[PDB]
Amino acid sequence: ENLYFQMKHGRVFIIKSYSEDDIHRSIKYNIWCSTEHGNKRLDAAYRSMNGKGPVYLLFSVNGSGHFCGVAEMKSAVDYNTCAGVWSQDWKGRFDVRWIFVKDVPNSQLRHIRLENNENKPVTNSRDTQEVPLEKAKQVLKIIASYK
Ligand SMILES: CNc1ncnc2c(Br)[nH]nc12
Repeated sequence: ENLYFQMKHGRVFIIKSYSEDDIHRSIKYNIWCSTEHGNKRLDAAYRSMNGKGPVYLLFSVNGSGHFCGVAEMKSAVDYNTCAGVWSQDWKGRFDVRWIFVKDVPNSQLRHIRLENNENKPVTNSRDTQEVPLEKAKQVLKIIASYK
C-alpha cells in the first residue's frame, strides 16, 4: 500500500500551455506566467494558503494527449516584469518548483471527473481549472506511479 496522498491542506490547479517552449523555459528557470485572470486566481490561492499547504500545478500542453509534469507554486505573482519572455507577448511572473517531469497519457487520468466542472474528465480542463482536493489526491497518485 501507498497511503501518502490520501493531508487536508493544499490546492491544485490544471495549467494548460499552448507552447512547448514555455514548458521548457519553466523547467529551466522555475518560473511561470498565466493569463491575467489565471494569475489572479493562482495568486489568491497562494496567498490564502499562507504556507499551511502546497499549491500544486498539473501541467499539460494543449492538444498533446498527456500531462507533462507537476510543479509547486513558490511565490506570489509579480505583475510588473519584463514583457515578451514567453512564446507569445503575458503580464507577470511567479516562482515554481518543478516536482515531476514525466509524460502521463490522458488515458491514465480521463476517468477522474471534476464535480466543480460539470463532472467533465480532469483531462478536459481549461487553464487554471481548480481540482477538488479529493480528486487531486487521485490524480497525484496516478502520476507518481506511472512508468
Ligand atoms: C507563459 N504561460 C503560458 N504559455 C502558454 N500558454 C498558456 C496558457 Br493556455 N496559460 N498560460 C500560458
